[PDB]
Amino acid sequence: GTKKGVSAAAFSGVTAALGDVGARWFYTWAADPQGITAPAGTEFVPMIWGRDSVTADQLQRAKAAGSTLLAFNEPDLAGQANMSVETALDLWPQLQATGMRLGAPAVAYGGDTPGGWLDRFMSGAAARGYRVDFIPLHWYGGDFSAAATGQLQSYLQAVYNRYHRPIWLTAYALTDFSGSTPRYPSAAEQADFVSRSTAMLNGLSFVERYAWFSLSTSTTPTGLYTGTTPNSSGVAYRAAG
Ligand SMILES: OC[C@H]1O[C@@H](O[C@@H]2[C@@H](O)[C@H](O[C@@H]3[C@@H](O)[C@H](O[C@@H]4[C@@H](O)[C@H](O[C@@H]5[C@@H](O)[C@@H](O)O[C@H](CO)[C@H]5O)O[C@H](CO)[C@H]4O)O[C@H](CO)[C@H]3O)O[C@H](CO)[C@H]2O)[C@H](O)[C@@H](O)[C@@H]1O
Ligand SMILES: OC[C@H]1O[C@@H](O)[C@H](O)[C@@H](O)[C@@H]1O
Ligand SMILES: [Zn+2]
Repeated sequence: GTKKGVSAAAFSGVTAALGDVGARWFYTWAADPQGITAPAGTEFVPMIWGRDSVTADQLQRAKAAGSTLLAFNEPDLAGQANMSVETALDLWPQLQATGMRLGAPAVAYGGDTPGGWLDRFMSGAAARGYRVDFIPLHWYGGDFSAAATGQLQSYLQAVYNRYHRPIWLTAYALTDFSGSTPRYPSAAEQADFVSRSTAMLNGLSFVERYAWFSLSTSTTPTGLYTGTTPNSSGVAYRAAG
């Protein structure tokens, strides 16, 4: 029951949307809920987004707003946190000193690749005697068939096997980023994938939490809700255990 969550930004109705979709948890890519009121029984998870998020005020805000902390967002990408492994490791003791359950930085891709961003982070954390409690991952599928759920699962299993930490899926959907602009599935293809993916993730015992990207169509064409109205994907996510 506890696995299903979502990423969110504020809007009139965001609270009722979080409640109605059945999110057990959420995050906002920031250290606090960014003005959002959590529904009863929905846990806020803070994030230290990037290098310049590592301050006394952000770390205090994070420890006051929740119990679990997510570290930097896609440091492997020039358009996101855009950090070396050395920079992430050098900042790590400040996140560790909060005492909160701590998630690895969330890499865009290649989490299972030897010599990749995550492999070098995990290996330096182990050499320095650091704590990494769990690994959050991002996945966007470019094959829009019933085969997509098996492909996402191969990726989560590859990362779980290499590092032996509980997995969170903090951002996923069907999106093909290989072309000049993003390519999306049909509404019926996206709804079917929501249904098959959540059933797979619910039974996959080393996955602790997952978060569809994202709650609102004002954030992304893969959104579940327009204002407080769910689309067929929103309906399929609400029905997931
Ligand atoms: O120094 C590195 C860069 O720092 C910037 O300054 C920081 C500033 O950006 C940051 O603000 C937060 C936003 O970055 C954050 O943005 C969210 C995205 O990261 C997220 O990205 C997803 C991605 O995770 C993946 O899933 O793929 C998705 C599809 O492509 C992609 O969208 O998307 C969400 C939804 O749109 C974004 O909201 O949002 C936070 C909440 O609003 C912001 O707080 O804050 C830090 C300080 O805390 C700043 O340092 C500079 O501007 C850059 O120039 C630097 O290179
Ligand atoms: O642009 C390329 C895309 O790569 C994906 O795998 C990342 O998660 C996105 O943040 C990014 O937009
Ligand atoms: Zn250093």
